[PDB]
Amino acid sequence: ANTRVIELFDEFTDLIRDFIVRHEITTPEYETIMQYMISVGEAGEWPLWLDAFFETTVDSVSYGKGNWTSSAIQGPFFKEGAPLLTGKPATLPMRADEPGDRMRFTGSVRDTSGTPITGAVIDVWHSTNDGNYSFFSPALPDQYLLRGRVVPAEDGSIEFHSIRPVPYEIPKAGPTGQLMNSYLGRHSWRPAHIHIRITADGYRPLITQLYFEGDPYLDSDSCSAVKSELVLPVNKIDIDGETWQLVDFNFILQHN
Amino acid sequence: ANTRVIELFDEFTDLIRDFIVRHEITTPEYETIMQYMISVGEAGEWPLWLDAFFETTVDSVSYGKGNWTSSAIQGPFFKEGAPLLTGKPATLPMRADEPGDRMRFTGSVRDTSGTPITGAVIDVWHSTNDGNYSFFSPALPDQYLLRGRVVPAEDGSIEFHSIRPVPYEIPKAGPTGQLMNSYLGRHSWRPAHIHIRITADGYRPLITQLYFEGDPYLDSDSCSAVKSELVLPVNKIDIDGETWQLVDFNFILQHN
Ligand SMILES: Oc1cccc(O)c1O
Ligand SMILES: [Fe+3]
Repeated sequence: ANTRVIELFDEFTDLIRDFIVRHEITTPEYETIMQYMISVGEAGEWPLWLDAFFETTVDSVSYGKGNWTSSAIQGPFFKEGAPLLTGKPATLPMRADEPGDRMRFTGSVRDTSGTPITGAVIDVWHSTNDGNYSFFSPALPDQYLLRGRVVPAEDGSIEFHSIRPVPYEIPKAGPTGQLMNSYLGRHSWRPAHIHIRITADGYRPLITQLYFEGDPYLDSDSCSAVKSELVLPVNKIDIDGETWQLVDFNFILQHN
Repeated sequence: ANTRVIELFDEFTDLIRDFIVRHEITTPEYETIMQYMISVGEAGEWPLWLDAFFETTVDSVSYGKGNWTSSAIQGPFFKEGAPLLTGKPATLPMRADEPGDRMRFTGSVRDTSGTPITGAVIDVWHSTNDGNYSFFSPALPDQYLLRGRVVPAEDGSIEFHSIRPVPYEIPKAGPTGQLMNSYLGRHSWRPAHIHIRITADGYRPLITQLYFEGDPYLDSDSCSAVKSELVLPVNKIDIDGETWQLVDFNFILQHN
């Protein structure tokens, strides 16, 4: 017996019973709830459904804002052991002719005092423009595509190269899409994002997400996960007729 | 409804977010809840789980208080198409030497006024002395045993014969069970009960349960299903091994 759970569960039972009474939750209503949950099981979407609606809140109690980088959710599609990119310019493993424009990501990783953190590993992950993540779609191999680890050079600079990401929409036919589009008459679009996770000994882990300026769904996140201080300016440099989206974010890790 | 599901969701959401924020629910925590909700769904347990925690309250929303036979929960163990029983004695289909105490039930099915209701049809099921329901158990056939339909006489009266039910315990090593035993530090034991569903045209269908005096889990039912007015007083009588437990109860339903 955990007393954390005896205390949380019992309050939580007493709340939901009251919700039921306040809102006259009927039996067929009930049977539909029960039934919808079941089908969230079957599509394997519990982690999407919950993160969709609640990661944002658990992430607000979990970390604080100040003079460093802000956390943001991790969502459902992170995968461990993604591969070290070393290279002439390091480039997310990706497909022959992987759809989209070329994107150069530059930046640095440092502590709340300015010092650069040579001992860090940035994991990145993002979804094809087709709108799937590797390891989690039947439209993509269980391989590491668009996922990789980067390491600050000894002066703290980071830079990698990938496609530039575009607005993702949660499968409109899954339980989560269906609630979102139909039952809620809304939408299931997220704005484009690069997911980052940075770790370093001596520092507190960072899980966050970089967004893009003027993004269609900037204010519309069907996951409600956006924070302005993370909406990024894009710049457009040509080299041999070839249009790099340039982006640049400077990470601060907190100590301990 | 597009509009009903909206009012509730958005209210359910807010509630749930406030829970998370108030108790500062951590990320490991959140992920533990995520897994438990997965587990429950990979066992076949939403119906048992949800029924155990809230069907009582869902049921209170849908009947009233008052004179109407005092409702109870269907459980997750109903089964359509139990056989009409006639035989003069009128017993529930059971195996030879079907274990345990033989039991006799008397009573009636009247309306608000007290006028016998003839179109009533009444189903009764329960579980073995060993604690199994027909059809949901490898240790019994997928065939009607201790499940049946009985029709009232012209004057009110009703009789069916079975064996006496005894306390049932919810699987000790599945998620519900674990929650009830390992994380909550309690038990998964429901009090001896006999299920009932009564029906008539021009009347609001009825569902409920009868428990017995001295039943240990009366006052700590795991699914909080027990209403004092549905505890049956037991009259121990011995027609010399076998030994009859005789009970009686007076059903009433509401009109239209
Ligand atoms: O990073 C994400 C978080 C939540 C839902 C998603 O579809 C996603 O890509
Ligand atoms: Fe994402």
